Formats: sequence, structure tokens, C-alpha cells
Amino acid sequence: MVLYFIGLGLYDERDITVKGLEIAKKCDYVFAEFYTSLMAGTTLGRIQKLIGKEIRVLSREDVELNFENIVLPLAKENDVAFLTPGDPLVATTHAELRIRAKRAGVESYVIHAPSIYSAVGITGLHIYKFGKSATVAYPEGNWFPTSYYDVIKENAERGLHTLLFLDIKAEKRMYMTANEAMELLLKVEDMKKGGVFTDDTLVVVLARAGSLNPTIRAGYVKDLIREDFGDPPHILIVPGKLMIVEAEYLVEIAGAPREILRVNV
Amino acid sequence: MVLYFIGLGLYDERDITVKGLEIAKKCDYVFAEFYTSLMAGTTLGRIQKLIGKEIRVLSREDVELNFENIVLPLAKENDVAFLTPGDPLVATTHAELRIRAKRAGVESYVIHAPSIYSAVGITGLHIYKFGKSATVAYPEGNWFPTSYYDVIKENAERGLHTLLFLDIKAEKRMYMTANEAMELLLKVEDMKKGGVFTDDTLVVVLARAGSLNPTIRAGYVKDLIREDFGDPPHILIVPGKLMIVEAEYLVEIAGAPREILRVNV
Ligand SMILES: Nc1ncnc2c1ncn2[C@@H]1O[C@H](CSCC[C@H](N)C(=O)O)[C@@H](O)[C@H]1O
Repeated sequence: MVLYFIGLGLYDERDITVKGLEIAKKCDYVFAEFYTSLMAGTTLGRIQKLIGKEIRVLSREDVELNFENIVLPLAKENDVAFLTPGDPLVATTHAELRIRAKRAGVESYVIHAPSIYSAVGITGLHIYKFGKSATVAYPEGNWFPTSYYDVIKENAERGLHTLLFLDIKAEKRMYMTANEAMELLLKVEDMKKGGVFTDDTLVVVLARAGSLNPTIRAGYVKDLIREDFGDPPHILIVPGKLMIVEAEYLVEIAGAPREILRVNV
Repeated sequence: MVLYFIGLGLYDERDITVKGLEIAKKCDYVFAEFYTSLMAGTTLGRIQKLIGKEIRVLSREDVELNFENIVLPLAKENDVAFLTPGDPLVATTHAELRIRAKRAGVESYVIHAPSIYSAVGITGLHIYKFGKSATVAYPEGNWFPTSYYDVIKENAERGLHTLLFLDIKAEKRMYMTANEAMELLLKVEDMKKGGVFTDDTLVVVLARAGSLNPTIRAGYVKDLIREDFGDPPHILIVPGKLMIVEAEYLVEIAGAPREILRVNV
């Protein structure tokens, strides 16, 4: 009678930790959700084969609205697992589900997995230098989210990097590309004119982290906004003040313009 | 011709990903470094038995200085694995190793694993709300670092949470406890008088992240400074402004005082 939150990792079924796999193999029921992120290198069938269990996929509504009516009842009499892409508690609201579990008298444990939040280290940007993070959300009809613009501005004033999670509408198979994110940001810039995100802004794009051959690119918006970074998922980063070692890596590994090596002090 | 940077994860030998383990098992040579961080819940022997390959441990100098003299020459003609605690490249110096590999004409790939940066999500605090991060280091001789104090100040001023890594005597396997960190912070507060860290400051302690039985506690410094949080490692977090779900999680899961529920959003 327990509930395991288990992360599946960044890209494919092998991104789960050994700990996660062995525990999942011992569970009576295995649930999962694939709406918080996209695992571009695998399929539900491959994950099921690896774990050797049939997986019950839940929709956002199943979870947010009925987690305690679908999953918790079973966890009271069986060992249950709830799988999620990346790390289960990063850039999701699944942490709140641990409260529902507790109040239902169900013990829960968390098994971590690689997350895009730390995988950004592969960009060469100092991870301790990132400030507040935000999500570039899809406009919805007349509704046009812009709060993430203010996040970049706040971090930039402090010389900190900004990690921009890109939106995803799994049920509509909508996965925001770094290009779309840049386009939206430029539109927000035209509205706010804060001089935060322009054609001359240096950005970093990381696509399909977790794969052996992810796309890591750095350059000015005007040059990357029309570049093909490959299939999603994508994350966008707006660096703050670059240190020489960060610039060196972006140039050597991400093909950034050599001119960024000449940092401004 | 290939060099694999493989992360070992948070706590023990099972924290490596399936992908990382399977790749390591296929390598001709396997190196490991335990000077940037440590695997508190395991030993070199257990990691070695899990992979089934002999593992050669490298010192700080072996890597920082002679990486190209020890590892790269072998990577030129063989498949080589370089194991590191946590997630590869989260450690700042590791990024340049990829450049050295490139310079030496050796291909390198990164196999991610869980890192504290993403694992702190288990504290129930929103990952988006974390600001700049810092490390609390042992004062030694005529060196008493205090910059981490200013990081907290700047983050808190913006309502952001502050992730504080605690110092470690890598070679000696000696860890700074959350208790010692609180002591130091209270001392820095005395010589800073910024009202940033006091007996009434709410803090969160995360012990042994990655283990199946981590300790997660939250409360005011005055009440937690002398509490036993169990074996290391310990991570300290100074929350900024909480929203109600973060507060509820801390109360329900971390045993925080009900007082914190009067959030200030
Ligand atoms: N492997 C990956 N590569 C690049 N971006 C990724 C990624 N994983 C997810 N993302 C980005 O982040 C969004 C999901 S946010 C939730 C992520 C997950 N909990 C984790 O720990 O990784 C996606 O819409 C995408 O923009």
C-alpha cells in the first residue's frame, strides 16, 4: 500500500534510473501521464516492454480532477507507480498530489530522473547563474500570456540567465518550438518596448536533451529564429551576463558567433 | 574515438540511468571522479560491481589538469566512460572538458542523471521560483566567504527561493550539516545586519535526496538549528514568498508550523 512517483527521464525509456525501473517492475499497478512533457525518443509500448507492465495513461483532467478517485484507491491495497516524463516534480504541479496521498493515508515516495532543469548544464552556461524561470505559453484565442517577458527582464537586470520552458498541448499534439517562442517574445517586445528581447538578443536553444545527439545552438534571434533545430521538445534560454568560459563553450560546442568571446566587463 | 560523460545521480549506485549503465558496460575503460561531489549512499565497490567493469578513480588534479593525459589518449582509440556524481556538466569545470575532447579530436556524449538542482522539487517549492543559487563554504584560516548571504538577500528581495549547496571535504568524505550552515548564516547576519537570515527565518532542509527515505523538514531557524536531520548530504533552502500550495506541502510533508499558511501572495 504505497505510491511511487517515478520520473522516466528526458528522451527515451532508458532515461529512467535503475532505481526507478526496478521499483516499477515490482508494482501491482502502473499509471502514467504524458501531458507535462514530450519524450521524443520512445513510445508507450517501449516503456511498457521495459517495465514489463501494462501502463494506464491518465489525462490532465484524470489527474488534476480525479487522482484521488483513480489512483489513490488502488494504492491503499497495492503498490502503485505513477510515471511522468523527466522528473515528476519539476515544472509540474504533481507535488500537490503528495498531499492528496498523505490525506488519503497513503505513503508516497519519489524516484527522481534526469530533468531538463539540470540538463541545461550541457549548454555550458553556469547552472547556479540561472535566475527565476518561466514558461512561454501559447496564446488562446484573445488570451495572450506575457508574464514570462517580465521574468527575463528581472533576471537580465541582475545578469542572470533565464530558462524558458516552452508550452505543450499534448491532447492537441502541440509542441512549441524555439522558433515559435522567439516569435511570441518579439511580439511581446513590440508591445512592452522594454528592450528585453530583440533581433540582436543572444539566445541559446537546446532540443531533445537526453538523446545522444541533441541540438545545441547559440546566436542572435535574427539568425536563429528561422533555423531548424529538429523535432521537439525544445527549450529556450536567454543568457544574462556571459563569463568567458561560458562564451568559449557556446562558441566551441554550440557554434555561437566568435564575437561573443569578447565579453563586456 | 568516443568519450561518454555519464552521471551517477543523487545518492546510491542505482541512481544512474539505464542508458548510462548500459553504455558504461560497453566501454573499454571506465573512469570516475569523486572530488566535485560524493555518492553518500554507496561505495566505489558497489558501483563497480553494478557495472561489472573495473573503475579507475581520478583525483581533482588528474582531471582538472591532466584529463587530456589520462582519459583522452584512451578515448582516441577506445570507448571510454567518465562517471561523475549527479548530472554531468552541472559542475562548472566539466564543461571545459568537452572542449578539450573536441580539441583532441575525440567525440563526446553526455548521459544525464538526476541532480540536486531538479531534485529539490521534492521540497514542494515551485522550481520556477528558485533564483540564483550558491554554496555555503567552511570558513578557513583568513578566508571567510559570505557571498552566499548576498545571493539570499537578492533572491528574497524578489520573492524567490534560494538553493544553498553545503560544503564538503570531498577527499575526506566530510559533509557540512544543515545545522552548521545555519550557524554560519547567523554569523554572517551579525556582520551584515541586513536582516536576511535570523532566528525567525523560515528554512527548508532536504537530507539524502535520492534515497527512498530522505528527510524533508521546514521551520524557523530557531527551532531547526539544533534538530537532527539524519546522515548527509544536507541541502539548505531559504524560501522567498510562498503560494498556498507550497506552504501546504511544507506543513503536510515537511512538518512546517501552521503559521506559514498565512502566505503573502
Ligand atoms: N528532453 C528535453 N529537451 C528539450 N526540452 C525539453 C526536454 N524535456 C522537456 N523539455 C521542455 O520542457 C517542457 C516540459 S516541462 C516539465 C519537464 C519535466 N518535469 C522535467 O523534469 O524535464 C517541454 O514543453 C519542453 O519545452
